[PDB]
Amino acid sequence: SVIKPEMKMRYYMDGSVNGHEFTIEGEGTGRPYEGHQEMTLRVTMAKGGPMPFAFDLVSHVHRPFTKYPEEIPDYFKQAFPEGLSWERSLEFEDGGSASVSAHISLRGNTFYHKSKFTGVNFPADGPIMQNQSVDWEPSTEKITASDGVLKGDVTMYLKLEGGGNHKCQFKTTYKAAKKILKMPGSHYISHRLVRKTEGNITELVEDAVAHS
Repeated sequence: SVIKPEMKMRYYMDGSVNGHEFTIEGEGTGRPYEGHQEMTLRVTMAKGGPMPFAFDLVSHVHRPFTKYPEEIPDYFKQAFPEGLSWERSLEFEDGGSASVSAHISLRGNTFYHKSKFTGVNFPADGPIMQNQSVDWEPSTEKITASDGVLKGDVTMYLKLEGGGNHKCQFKTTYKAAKKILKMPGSHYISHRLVRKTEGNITELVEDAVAHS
């Protein structure tokens, strides 16, 4: 098996939100069978200076890192060595929205994760553009299968500075590069994604566990 108990990650993203272009590059380490990742990510604005949005907007942008019980087929680890891609729509409760897609490849014990992100129609005084969210709440995503691909649906909430919630619906399609021999049936993935940010540098930790 090509998925080892310790693995490494390299990340690159081309993105833009409300017209502001940026890149993100970073790296981490993780334990795929424990469903744990931790990484450091660095944002660079094309015009320079501090990023003019909350990092939660892109933090959710690596399913091999999910603890799967033996009794649920693990599509994401089965997708390797050949590769795994995914696509996601975000719809925020204030009319902001975004589309992102990523391709994940593997060389040696290192995953290379390459993404393109476009975010539009965020209110200038809303919590994403004003950097007022601080994390996502933990969530449970429902995973369903059809025709060799998976779909995930999860109602997410930003935690706001000083206490509110702000809703975002995620709809994701997950696509193995090569046809998967053992497809799972419908199930859930429990996530806890937590960030600690200093300006344009963010440390992120995710813990994810599948269950039926």
